[PDB]
Amino acid sequence: RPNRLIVDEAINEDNSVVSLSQPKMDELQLFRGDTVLLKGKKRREAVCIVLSDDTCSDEKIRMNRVVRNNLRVRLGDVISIQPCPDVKYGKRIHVLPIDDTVEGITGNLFEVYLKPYFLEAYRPIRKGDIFLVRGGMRAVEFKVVETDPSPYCIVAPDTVIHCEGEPIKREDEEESLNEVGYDDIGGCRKQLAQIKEMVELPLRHPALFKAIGVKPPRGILLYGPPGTGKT
Amino acid sequence: RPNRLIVDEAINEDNSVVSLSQPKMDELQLFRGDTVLLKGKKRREAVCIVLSDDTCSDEKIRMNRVVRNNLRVRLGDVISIQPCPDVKYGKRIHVLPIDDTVEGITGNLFEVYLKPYFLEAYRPIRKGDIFLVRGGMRAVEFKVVETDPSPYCIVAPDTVIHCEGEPIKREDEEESLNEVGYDDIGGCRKQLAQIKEMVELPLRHPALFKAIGVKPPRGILLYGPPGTGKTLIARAVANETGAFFFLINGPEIMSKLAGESESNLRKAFEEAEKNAPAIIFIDELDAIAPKREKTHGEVERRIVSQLLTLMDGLKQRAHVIVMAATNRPNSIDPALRRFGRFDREVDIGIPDATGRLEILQIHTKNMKLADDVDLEQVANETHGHVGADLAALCSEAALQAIRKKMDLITIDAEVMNSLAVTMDDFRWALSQSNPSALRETVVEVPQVTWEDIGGLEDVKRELQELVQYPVEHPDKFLKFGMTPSKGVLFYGPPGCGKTLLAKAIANECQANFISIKGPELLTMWFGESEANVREIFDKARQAAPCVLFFDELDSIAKARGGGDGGGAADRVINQILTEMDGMSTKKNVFIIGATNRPDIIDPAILRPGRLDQLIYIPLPDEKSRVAILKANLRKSPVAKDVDLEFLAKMTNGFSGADLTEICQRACKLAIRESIESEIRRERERQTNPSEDDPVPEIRRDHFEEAMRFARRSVSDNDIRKYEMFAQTLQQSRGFGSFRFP
Repeated sequence: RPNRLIVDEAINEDNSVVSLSQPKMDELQLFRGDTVLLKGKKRREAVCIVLSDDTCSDEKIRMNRVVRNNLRVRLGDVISIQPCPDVKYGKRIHVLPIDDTVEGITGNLFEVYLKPYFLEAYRPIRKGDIFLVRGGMRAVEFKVVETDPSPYCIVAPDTVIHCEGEPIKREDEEESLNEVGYDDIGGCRKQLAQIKEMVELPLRHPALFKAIGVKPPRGILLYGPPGTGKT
Repeated sequence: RPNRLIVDEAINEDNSVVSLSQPKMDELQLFRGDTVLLKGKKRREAVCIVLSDDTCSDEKIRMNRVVRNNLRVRLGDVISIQPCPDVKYGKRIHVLPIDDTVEGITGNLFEVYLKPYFLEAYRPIRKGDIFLVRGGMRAVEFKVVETDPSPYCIVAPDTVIHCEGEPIKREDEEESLNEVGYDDIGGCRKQLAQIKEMVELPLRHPALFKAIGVKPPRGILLYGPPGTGKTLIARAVANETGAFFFLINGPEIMSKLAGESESNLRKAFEEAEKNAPAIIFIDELDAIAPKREKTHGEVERRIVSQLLTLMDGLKQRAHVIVMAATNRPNSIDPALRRFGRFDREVDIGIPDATGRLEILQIHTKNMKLADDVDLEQVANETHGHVGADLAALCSEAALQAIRKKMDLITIDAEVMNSLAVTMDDFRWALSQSNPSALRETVVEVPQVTWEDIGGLEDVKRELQELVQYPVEHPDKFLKFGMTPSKGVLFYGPPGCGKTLLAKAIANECQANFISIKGPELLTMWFGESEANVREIFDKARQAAPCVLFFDELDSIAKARGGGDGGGAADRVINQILTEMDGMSTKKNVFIIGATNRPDIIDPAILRPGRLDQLIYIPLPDEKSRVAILKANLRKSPVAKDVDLEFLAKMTNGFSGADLTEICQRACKLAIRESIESEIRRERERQTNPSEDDPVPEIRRDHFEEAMRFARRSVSDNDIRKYEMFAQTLQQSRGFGSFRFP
């Protein structure tokens, strides 16, 4: 099924843009825009803007950690990619910051964070999604609790944003974006790739490794001067 | 009784083939491929196919582990063999897999496992037989529930197999095929044979040993670098002899509280006593009983003393053999190497190319491999691998193949059987593999042969008389009053094949070859670690018959000035002399020294009882040069139009190193031309997107160009010096006119 694409790390840092390989969007009938509704592994649907890049493999879809989290998928998982041209310019979207990422923050969060975000770019939004905004040398994750053309919309320049205190407690299923990820690591791309090749198959497919008769790696020894982020 | 035959290890891995010796094959009118019935130890009959081989001994029958298991017999047991021409081509066969061998696999086993089996080959089948099928890199054993012409049947290609799933839980008295055996061990054929001859008789015939009353081997120390499967060797020996196997892990014992370690050791020895005959394997003995200086604590010394006490009390214990593993003999307390303790010693060491090939076959046995794979090449390239390194390499190749296959896809056995590892995967693993024994001393029979040098017939004769005759005809040396010469000294221009000659003589005698290069002697000299010389000889003695080669004995003399004002004596060469004097001629350890500066060699080494013979290895002659060129180009594709004889004739005065340089330069030119032409072709395709190898072989032009860089590293002055040395040695031989009256 062409709609099935394997998740992979993203190059572009936009938390609403997914990238595909050149022989794919045409095959899937998509363009540099063409908001697409990807399907998650927990009945989670995320609408994001499509893009392209040469380095991306034919069967790989590059997505950032935010989309991965709100889709409840991890690297190497397979997601359904299907065009979503039936997108409406929602007028009022009610969002809410998560309490865990706003402690000690005061001021108009919308102006501080949601204003530079959701502006100068027709970002797609899906109800119940979590989107991260980096500003003021902080990172705040906002949960979209309601959109007027439910469950998905596009934030137009005239679109209205709603929020009134009452920070929402993160649910158990959601994983904090501050949790470490491959995007939080730099300077060891080669070594990180080596470790990934070592451990992904044993960890991502434990039942296969138990049923199969190959020897998994047991002890990996990362060395180097302290402060290189081995932990 | 002719029917009685002694079970023996099999060379062909087929569950329905048993090999017989030619005389006994004809004695019992056993025809090739004829069905034969074997009677087990406990009324366990099995039908197999007779094969013929020369290596098989008359009174022994070569049989694999599957047949042995369904016969309930072990190596060295006696079974009755009878021809069974009265075979029936049974149609309906009911078989069922054992659960523990299919724990994880899914899909129709028959379509993926039993379909290749029983196909294109008539496999005799008997009810109750458990037979192993190796596929999908997972070996699965099936138990024959029943057959139509019970109990004996043949699975003809038109037969029918009925399977109802429901894997059978294995019952008692049936040892699992995954249990280690001699077929699961590779790279230690000599050491495994030594351990077998050590322990089989005490273990297989405990009463015959206690009643008879001789000293059994109570302590065996298998030392060698980690990863050589020493625990595997011990477990296989225990399983094949039927002896109870108790494993003591050094770290596990030392991980317990004080008192708990002593209790655990005592309980292990008591359990071994209870289940005698038994083997107690102490893995990582150095963990328990390191050198007395490395055991600071008092509890550690108490544990070592407790182990010594248990080893000494073994005498009261009956038919209990204790095996221990260590990296080196010096890693453990010397008190453990006394008599009544780990006095027997075996050196597993690094596997050789043949050993590495055996290991690769063992590990790549269930693996489905592509046709392009040649494990011989991998074994050749896997220098410095110990066997755990080879297992890791095979696993890495399998994992890379799994990645390359499943990237586009509780497992499909059909997929795994379809999955195949290619030489590309193995070469990638080789690149990504880090051998654990790269700097371990190499002790192996060299693959060099006299043809690689193809010259110096007199030198061949001298080397034969000095190495081959002592080991091949000890009776002749005893008959006359001659003691074999301890060693010889090669001297001559650099790169003239002294190492080649030493390796060739070692190969001819099938003796181990140890090379001690000049950098090693200089490392001992600079570090003042001349004591290591002992180890070297200890290695050679452990590998006798062995050729101990010192590539540059004059390296230290050169390092001090061809001088520094002192005498020719130095610490390292002094230790070499000391070890040579303390070398028993009964051991067939032959010392060969090589030098380009015979003048500066310490005279003490050129004495009777030492490297007394001096052999001049001159620059290769025309025939030797042709042989050297052929040997260098053996691995290279060379166009037939090149006349290596003409090249040898025109390259007079060249050392073997010079000819190797010419050949390598020709290969360089050929490779450069190949790469340039490939770049040209791909560029032409890019510009003209609208094939054959331009240079499949090294042509004449390549050699002609390489000869323009040809060098003569040995000047006529150096040849003059060496010839003057030889003439000085030969002119003193002025008593040839002597004749009796």
